[PDB]
Amino acid sequence: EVKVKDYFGEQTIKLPVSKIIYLGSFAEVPAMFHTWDRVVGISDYAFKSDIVKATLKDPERIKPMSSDHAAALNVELLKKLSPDLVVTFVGNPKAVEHAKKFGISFLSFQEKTIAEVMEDIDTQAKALEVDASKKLAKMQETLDFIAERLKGVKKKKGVELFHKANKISGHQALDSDILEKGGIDNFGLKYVKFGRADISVEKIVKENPEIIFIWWISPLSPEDVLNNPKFATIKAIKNKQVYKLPTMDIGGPRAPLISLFIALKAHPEAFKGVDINAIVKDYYKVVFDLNDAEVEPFLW
Ligand code: NI
Ligand code: NI
Ligand code: NI
Repeated sequence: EVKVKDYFGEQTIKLPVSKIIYLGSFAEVPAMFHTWDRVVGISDYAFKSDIVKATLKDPERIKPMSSDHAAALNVELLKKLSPDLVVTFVGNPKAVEHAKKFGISFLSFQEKTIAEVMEDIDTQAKALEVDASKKLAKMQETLDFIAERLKGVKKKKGVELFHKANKISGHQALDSDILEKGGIDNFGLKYVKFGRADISVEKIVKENPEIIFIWWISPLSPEDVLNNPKFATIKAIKNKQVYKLPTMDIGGPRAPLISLFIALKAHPEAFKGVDINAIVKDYYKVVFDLNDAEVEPFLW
């Protein structure tokens, strides 16, 4: 066994771990540690991640799960896959402790900043018995580098859109930490006190964002936003600063590249003497151990 801490407190994990289910988050953790073989179920959203796509050789061996936080597609299917470990994103605290009552261990997470993402990867690295230290150091190195390029640069007024064109992120939202590290002053902070929530369109027009990002799982395309008549007076629409976020799970090892991506779109002048592709290339090589042929489709 190992003792690790999560959302609920100290959990003891009996080693070694054989069968894991990933729910709601952390879908790229098995790519970074090469543990696809121990994974027996995962939220269906994961199949769309391009790093999952490139490192998971036999996708249909793995059962697709809900993806909805939480409650839907739960208890009996769990017992059917017989996992010794369930890694899950705490949507509902009571929906999760009720489940933990059934004989198998849960590592439960509710990460809200990229530093919390890194801590929670390290948690899971202890249970999977891998050394994450070099991979985490690369993550942090990437954040140091962004922060350095944006030192003294004025933050751009912006926002992200989610399931619909008036759903945005505010306080206690991983998406909001990622935008912040990409040099965005997210007006969502001013209207949403937890997570992601709607606001009236009138407010979006009043805040008049200079740039707008779109959650990689949203059904919206940039075109859907640019041609919305309700948005015609917004700087970001006039100037075509509407960007869809890459196919990268926010809760996991590529969260620093999402900030880099946002920093690049928002503050191009801060990165003009910078070899972006060298940085992206070394990130994928260190974090996921891809060789040169494998990295190319991940280059920007
Ligand atoms: Ni989610
Ligand atoms: Ni196939
Ligand atoms: Ni730590």
